[PDB]
Amino acid sequence: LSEGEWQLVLHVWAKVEADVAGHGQDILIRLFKSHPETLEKHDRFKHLKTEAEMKASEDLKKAGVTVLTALGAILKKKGHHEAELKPLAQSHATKHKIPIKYLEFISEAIIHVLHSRHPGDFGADAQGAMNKALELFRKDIAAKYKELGYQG
Ligand code: HEM
Repeated sequence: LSEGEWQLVLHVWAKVEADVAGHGQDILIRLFKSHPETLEKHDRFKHLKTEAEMKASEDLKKAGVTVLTALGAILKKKGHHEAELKPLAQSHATKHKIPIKYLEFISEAIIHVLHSRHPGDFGADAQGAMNKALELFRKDIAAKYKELGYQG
């Protein structure tokens, strides 16, 4: 990414940072409604059925913050994220077993929610820059997954 692309990424991300939990809820609900098989990975809250139930769930709201806190720290490294990716790849490859396809689904949900909430900060410029940043994340985590023996 260019420096200007990174800045577009971080500018919209500052919006997310004003209310991380609410953004996390909207992203995870989007992911689970669009790709329900992904919900199966979350043993604590895989029984949830309705949008209202998902919004009321403390565990889901915690999970959304967990994701976005880690992702935000990754984005802020502007591609220099090997040290932050290392523990994430370790758990997601060997413990949780999250295939790349699911990381594509959550990337799609992130993009969907940013476009829905912050369209003035998410025009084609910013969309394209966030797409690149999330693609780079997936490329690099996929290489780490393979290093660890997981072809997911
Ligand atoms: C942007 C992508 C993601 C980030 C940054 C992220 C980050 C995190 C972090 C920081 C944790 C806690 C520490 C750890 O266990 O590594 C975690 C746990 C977990 N993640 Fe992710 N994650 C991502 C995507 C996904 C997806 C798409 C799924 C499932 C479809 C998933 C499933 C899980 C599960 C099952 C746990 C264990 C939670 C528990 O049972 O307490 N993650 N993730």
